[PDB]
Amino acid sequence: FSGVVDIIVVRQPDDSLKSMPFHIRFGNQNINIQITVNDKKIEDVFMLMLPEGACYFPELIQKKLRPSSAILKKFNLKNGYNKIQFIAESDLQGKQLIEGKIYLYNYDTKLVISDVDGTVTKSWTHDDIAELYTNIQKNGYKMVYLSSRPLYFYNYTQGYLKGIIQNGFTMPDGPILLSPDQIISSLNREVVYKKADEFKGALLKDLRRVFPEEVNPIFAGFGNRDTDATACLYAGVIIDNIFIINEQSQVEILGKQEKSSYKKINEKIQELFPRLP
Ligand SMILES: [Mg+2]
Repeated sequence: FSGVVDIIVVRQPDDSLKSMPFHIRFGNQNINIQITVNDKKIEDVFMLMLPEGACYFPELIQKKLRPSSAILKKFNLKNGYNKIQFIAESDLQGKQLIEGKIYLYNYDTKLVISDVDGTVTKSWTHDDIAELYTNIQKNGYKMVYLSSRPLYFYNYTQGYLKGIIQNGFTMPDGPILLSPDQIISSLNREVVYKKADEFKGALLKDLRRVFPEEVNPIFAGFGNRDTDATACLYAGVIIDNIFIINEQSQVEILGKQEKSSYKKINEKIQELFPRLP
């Protein structure tokens, strides 16, 4: 794998910045990486590389997947999509450059979660999903996709999402997350295990904990197995706002205990997903 897993950054109420782990990979003390954010070079900030390609911010030394507020403020990020590039510099190999996405959310931002395998793809796309997510994002929510696929296919799944077209409605753009069992290096290897096998929940509670706990960021989730429902309950999502789709393609509104469909849900869009202030 050679790329960036999408980076999410949240501005806290006191205008500080907190972030999820950075997952940068190239595929060794000589090499030092530099960062370009929105075509601007970020001064005085660099990352280092471990033997297995895992990259980190060396912080005085602790090797950190999550940079501090001071590092992230230098990024000069803007709300929404931001383009960030990582340039591997070495005497032996010159410049090797990779590109990725970094997202800046406000602390009062509300997120909606989607699984891809079985939820966006038939157990091959479900027929009304793009209109549903477009209408959800239009009301002021943010779509956040979630994947448990191997790291090798990370760029394919994200590219697959953009090419999806359904009656002129395209999926709204948002970061794609990975269960930590897919992202394993010696830096994060020991923590991924205190998290047992509940990887999907651990990632969502981790994403929830990037926000202040005086607020509930994760509004609702979309899934296709019991694990998707379990994860959203654990992450601060009510059973009312949890929808799992079966192989026969019926969206089960879990809290209301009725079967529905993406087109039906889209019909009652405002009552299920109210327009935010
Ligand atoms: Mg699934």
